[PDB]
Amino acid sequence: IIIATKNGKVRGMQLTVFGGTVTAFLGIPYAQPPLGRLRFKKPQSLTKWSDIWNATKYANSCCQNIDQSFPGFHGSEMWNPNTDLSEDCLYLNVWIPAPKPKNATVLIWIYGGGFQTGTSSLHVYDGKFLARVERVIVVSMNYRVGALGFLALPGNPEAPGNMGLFDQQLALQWVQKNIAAFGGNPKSVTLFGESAGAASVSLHLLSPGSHSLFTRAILQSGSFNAPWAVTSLYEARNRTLNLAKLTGCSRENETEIIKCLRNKDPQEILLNEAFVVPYGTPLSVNFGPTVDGDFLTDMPDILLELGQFKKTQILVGVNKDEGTAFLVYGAPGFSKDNNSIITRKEFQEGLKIFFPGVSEFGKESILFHYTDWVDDQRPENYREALGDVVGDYNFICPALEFTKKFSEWGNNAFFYYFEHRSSKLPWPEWMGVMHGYEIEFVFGLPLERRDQYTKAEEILSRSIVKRWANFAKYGNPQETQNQSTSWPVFKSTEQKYLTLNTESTRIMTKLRAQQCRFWTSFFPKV
Ligand SMILES: *[C@@H]1O[C@H](CO[C@@H]2O[C@@H](C)[C@@H](O)[C@@H](O)[C@@H]2O)[C@@H](O[C@@H]2O[C@H](CO)[C@@H](O)[C@H](O)[C@H]2NC(C)=O)[C@H](O)[C@H]1NC(C)=O
Ligand SMILES: *[C@@H]1O[C@H](CO[C@@H]2O[C@@H](C)[C@@H](O)[C@@H](O)[C@@H]2O)[C@@H](O[C@@H]2O[C@H](CO)[C@@H](O)[C@H](O)[C@H]2NC(C)=O)[C@H](O)[C@H]1NC(C)=O
Ligand SMILES: *[C@@H]1O[C@H](CO[C@@H]2O[C@@H](C)[C@@H](O)[C@@H](O)[C@@H]2O)[C@@H](O[C@@H]2O[C@H](CO)[C@@H](O)[C@H](O)[C@H]2NC(C)=O)[C@H](O)[C@H]1NC(C)=O
Ligand SMILES: C#CCN1CC[C@@H](CN(CCOC)C(=O)c2ccc3ccccc3c2)C1
Ligand SMILES: *[C@@H]1O[C@H](CO[C@@H]2O[C@@H](C)[C@@H](O)[C@@H](O)[C@@H]2O)[C@@H](O)[C@H](O)[C@H]1NC(C)=O
Ligand SMILES: *[C@@H]1O[C@H](CO)[C@@H](O)[C@H](O)[C@H]1NC(C)=O
Ligand SMILES: *[C@@H]1O[C@H](CO)[C@@H](O)[C@H](O)[C@H]1NC(C)=O
Ligand SMILES: [Cl-]
Repeated sequence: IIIATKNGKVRGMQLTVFGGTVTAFLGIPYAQPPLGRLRFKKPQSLTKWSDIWNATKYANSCCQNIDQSFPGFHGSEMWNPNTDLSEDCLYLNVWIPAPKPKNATVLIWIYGGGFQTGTSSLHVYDGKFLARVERVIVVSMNYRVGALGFLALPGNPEAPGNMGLFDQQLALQWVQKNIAAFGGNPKSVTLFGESAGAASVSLHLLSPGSHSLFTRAILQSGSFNAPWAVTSLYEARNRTLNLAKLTGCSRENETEIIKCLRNKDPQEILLNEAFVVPYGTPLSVNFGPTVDGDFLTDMPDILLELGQFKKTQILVGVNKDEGTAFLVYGAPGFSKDNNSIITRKEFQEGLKIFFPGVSEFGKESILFHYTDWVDDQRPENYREALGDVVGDYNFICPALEFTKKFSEWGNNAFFYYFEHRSSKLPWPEWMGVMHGYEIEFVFGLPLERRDQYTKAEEILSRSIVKRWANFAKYGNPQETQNQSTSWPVFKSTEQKYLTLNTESTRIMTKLRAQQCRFWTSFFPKV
């Protein structure tokens, strides 16, 4: 099966899915390899080819440091790249239903990874089930991460910042110019992403250069107003200079610094990335989105507050235990191999790990609002409090605040609270419904009966897949046929949200109200 794209023909491959067929084009290039003098620059247009490009395997993932904290453990290594790392990584993937659709809605996945890691080839991002089950086209792309994607000298085109966001954007541009050749409808494109991918999706809502490249947006556990999502001008400068010094590229002409960094092997850049910050945390984003004056014209909190974003529908949600995954990457007393009962003193120590630059008073204020218990004799009180601190501050409260502020400008928004813990979750039970572990349900992995998911999980994934496809196609994430709970729009007044679980799917109001008032109204002052 051959498709003629604007830059040349590509050959895909047939996939057997659920007694049917999906056509996969894995690894289509969408930009000139950003090598040599193109390292740190915006992605350049692709020179046409006349051959038949073989898009029959995932391409290189972008250079990145690997999570080595739990070698051999599926819970962590399932997020590590599964193809060769290379600077030659600007490729995308296309899953089209078979028989070829005539005008299918397109879903474009943007992976997360703290803007430092990630790849579109992960097993949990496999789009073949969505193409099979919902007859949508699924697209995903690799975009540059870390310093190679987000090194910033604002205004300098040799390293302007936000290159990995421009990679994503050039990929959306490719879909606009090419997806009709695949049976896709360029006028019906939904972006969806998780974590940094969701923060990226929300930044495309703000970026005028992306306005015309998609229709709607889904944001899973992330948004640009999360405290880790946007690097300020002061930090980005200090971090660029610190990388220069660590590598021996300190110059006075900033363009000469970039030339010097261009001769460094990718590995040398990657090993010094960790140390450009004096006090890191498990949530550090050393090199991420910045206000560059190109992709992002102003501080995005101002743009959100003042209604300067694409007017469209959004689907936003978070997981019940967003915070716990980060606790075993540094908080004292925590371990994935025991139940991590921690003491008051260990809790206080954990706050220093997660809020290193925060004053004594600020850390006391966190402790005060999170450690007023009903039964102060529950041994896991402090363990659960620290997970909630990290999850509320980094994910849940920013997602709610984004959704309130976005919906105040007239658009339908839908908010979900995902609270099913996967029966196949390799992490221990105390970590709960972890960050990232809704993704496999969104992509329909539990629809594969040959896997070890329960029947309740197949049904839950089936409903979520239908709701996501209905949102993409029609702007309304309902399941209209199986007597499902109707999903009400989220309004800034009543703030209704839908819970997603195997048992009872419920309409609730004002998620984490007391906690988010602390983080959203108080904590920014300290
Ligand atoms: C494919 O369908 C589009 C319409 O898509 C719908 O409308 C969009 C605005 C958006 O809401 C999507 O989610 C919907 O699915 C057809 O678009 C028409 O195209 C012609 C020619 O370009 C144009 O004159 C009309 O104005 C378009 N109608 C619109 C914009 O509403 C398009 O023709 C279909 N293409 C194929 C090949 O089937
Ligand atoms: C801005 O950067 C300076 C320099 O960072 C140091 O050098 C880098 C190459 C890298 O190795 C970092 O880990 C180093 O810390 C920071 O100043 C340092 O701050 C720490 C702790 O605050 C202190 O112990 C060091 O002695 C400082 N070194 C110097 C030369 O001042 C500074 O903190 C950074 N600013 C911010 C806001 O983070
Ligand atoms: C849970 O485990 C942590 C981490 O300890 C490591 O992993 C364990 C599963 C086990 O294999 C240990 O050998 C490892 O050290 C425990 O925290 C440690 O506690 C010891 C007590 O001797 C202390 O000296 C260390 O500093 C701690 N390690 C840290 C803070 O990283 C914790 O006590 C265990 N909790 C429970 C309830 O079993
Ligand atoms: C460092 C570190 C360890 N973490 C702990 C948990 C785990 C989170 N995963 C894995 C992918 O699950 C979606 C990330 O990729 C990741 C890494 C850093 C982030 C920084 C800010 C916001 C989100 C982040 C997400 C990796
Ligand atoms: C690109 O692929 C071409 C065809 O691939 C081969 O033939 C098809 C029908 C399948 O059987 C497939 O698995 C086979 O590999 C090759 O002829 C051609 O050389 C390839 N181009 C390369 C490798 O640069
Ligand atoms: C820095 O170097 C560049 C490239 O060689 C040059 O164009 C630019 O003018 C230089 N700037 C200064 C201040 O010397
Ligand atoms: C609705 O229920 C039937 C079983 O009665 C099932 O086959 C079908 O796929 C369900 N659809 C969705 C979208 O959940
Ligand atoms: Cl308060």
